[PDB]
Amino acid sequence: SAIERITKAAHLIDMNDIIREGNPTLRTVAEEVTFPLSDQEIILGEKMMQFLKHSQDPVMAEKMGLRGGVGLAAPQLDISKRIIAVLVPNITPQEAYDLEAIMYNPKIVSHSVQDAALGEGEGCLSVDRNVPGYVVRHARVTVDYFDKDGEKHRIKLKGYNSIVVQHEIDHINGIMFYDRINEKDPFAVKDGLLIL
Ligand SMILES: O=CN(O)C[C@@H](CC1CCCC1)C(=O)N1NCCC[C@H]1C(=O)Nc1ccccn1
Ligand code: NI
Repeated sequence: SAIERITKAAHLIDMNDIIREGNPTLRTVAEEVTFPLSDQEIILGEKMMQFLKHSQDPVMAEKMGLRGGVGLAAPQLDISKRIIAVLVPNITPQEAYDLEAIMYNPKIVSHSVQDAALGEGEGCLSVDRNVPGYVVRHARVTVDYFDKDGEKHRIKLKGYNSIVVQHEIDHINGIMFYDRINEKDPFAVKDGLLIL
């Protein structure tokens, strides 16, 4: 299985572990994890974060053939579990990362009326092509999740962090970024939509 393969001590996640469009796992609703977590579920989250860090190191990324990424969801590894990792760099920054988290069973429990979209659109490590347009999301979200120790966290996100976490939560619900582009005018700006 993918989880057995990926959670070996020696394994480094790379693009050959990341499934692409067409694989039905990307369109399936992922299963909640139960607590306590298995060792494999803990290691998996750690391996996903290690992938993100490798992908943001230009030297390592070049050596491993990685596309640089800011989030990853377990279904993208063919693992239908509600586990995500997010690593959003800060834009000379005092700290490297705006947000660094491995989240188990993440859930949006509140959201703003205002919407938001990245001005440059979105891409996805599972999508080997460009789809232009504003990916319409909630501007701000309150997210509950559990950490690898089983502790519950409630966080509030805005800006880029909010977008990234919603992209990954979509993956665990079988949703892809282009599902949220307006089919009639990909660059429409509706009332209450904040373009970032
Ligand atoms: O499910 C998760 N994914 O599909 C990986 C995606 C997640 C983000 C896309 C937009 C919102 C969340 C991802 O990270 N990207 N999209 C594919 C290739 C580019 C890459 C990216 O934005 N890279 C980046 C940006 C700034 C700094 C460093 N790297
Ligand atoms: Ni994606």
